[PDB]
Amino acid sequence: SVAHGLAWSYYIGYLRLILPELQARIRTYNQHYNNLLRGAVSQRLYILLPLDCGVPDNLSMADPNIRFLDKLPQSNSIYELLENGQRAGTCVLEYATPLQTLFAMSQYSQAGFSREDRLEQAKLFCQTLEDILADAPESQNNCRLIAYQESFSLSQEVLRHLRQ
Amino acid sequence: SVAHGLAWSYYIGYLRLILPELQARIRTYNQHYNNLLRGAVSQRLYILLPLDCGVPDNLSMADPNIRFLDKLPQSNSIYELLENGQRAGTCVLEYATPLQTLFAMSQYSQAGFSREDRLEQAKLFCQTLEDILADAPESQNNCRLIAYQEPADDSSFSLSQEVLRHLRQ
Ligand SMILES: CC(C)(C)c1ccc(N2C(=O)c3cc(F)ccc3[C@H](CC(=O)O)[C@H]2c2ccc3c(c2)OCCO3)cc1Cl
Ligand SMILES: CC(C)(C)c1ccc(N2C(=O)c3cc(F)ccc3[C@H](CC(=O)O)[C@H]2c2ccc3c(c2)OCCO3)cc1Cl
Ligand SMILES: [Ca+2]
Ligand SMILES: [Ca+2]
Repeated sequence: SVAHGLAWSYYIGYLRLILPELQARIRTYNQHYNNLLRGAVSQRLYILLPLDCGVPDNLSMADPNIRFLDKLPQSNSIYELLENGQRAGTCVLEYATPLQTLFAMSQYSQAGFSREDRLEQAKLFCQTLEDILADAPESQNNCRLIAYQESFSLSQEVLRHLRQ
Repeated sequence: SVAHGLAWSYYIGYLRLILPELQARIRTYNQHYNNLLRGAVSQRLYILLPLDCGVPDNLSMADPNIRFLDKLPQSNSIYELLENGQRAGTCVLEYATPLQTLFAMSQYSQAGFSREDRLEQAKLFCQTLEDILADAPESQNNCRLIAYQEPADDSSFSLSQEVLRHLRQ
């Protein structure tokens, strides 16, 4: 099961290191860099987990209601989320980039990995990641996993989690 | 088994992309960017796979007989290898950095991952990675995996000697 190792790496080699000082980085942005009125960036890292493992080049080509806003200071990006043609939220948003391995494996004949195998691994990755973060010290209330399957709205998917 | 996913990621996300173009990068370097009165860099990517999963940050401090030379142009580094205090070879050398996950996990109480669990996973990583590269198109004659278990006795192993043995083959 390839997902097991991907989810551990994602956590241990990345989340474990960026999550402890994430809220301070958002706090600096809100207080000193934010030129947006009433639009404060949310306190959590929103992680996009598409079950089809399709990670685009840039986030905005996937949805026109997701617009790049700034780089989070001190590798992370801030986006504005549109609802009804208006800014409905602002957050630090990204893809769980280890999903690229599952998509690349499904695209390599010698891996013997079908689309059905990919979907199962994608789901397994999400569940293993949920279990790791649940027992993780630095991941108490600063991380949000947005798992989804696909006119679909990626912005409406993020906004529901933001409202939570 | 954490190793299965690490080995696939290492290959599909990295090796598959750098190996096809590697020999041309070394050729250009040797012809246009290398110092005249010095050794030509070897044509393969030498990958260090320590079974204890200890990746050293700065490779030049793991062994004093391994000295940084230059960056390969167009993320890869060139090193000189010393034998008896003299330059015995030059190559593009690196660690299989996904091994860092196995070491970090062994250092995290909540992972329930022992040293014995880590050794088994490093073994499976090497085993999987070898099988992948064996059937892989882009791995022509441009990649060598250097797997090594450091023996209890410090006097019976040298990292530079380990690399030079592969370089000579
Ligand atoms: C489709 C392309 C563009 C080829 C791609 C992109 C990224 C990745 N990566 C991963 O999937 C990956 C997987 C992990 F479990 C941990 C970290 C990464 C990282 C995640 C990241 O960089 O955001 C990465 C990866 C995969 C293999 C590597 C590596 C990095 O760095 C050098 C060693 O091998 C893989 C592919 Cl197939
Ligand atoms: C000990 C420290 C320093 C904390 C460490 C260092 C590297 C890594 N990485 C990996 O182990 C890793 C594992 C993979 F399967 C593929 C690619 C990577 C890459 C390999 C590389 O960068 O050379 C990486 C990794 C691991 C998780 C990631 C990521 C990158 O990029 C962003 C997404 O999550 C992990 C740790 Cl624990
Ligand atoms: Ca010893
Ligand atoms: Ca010693």
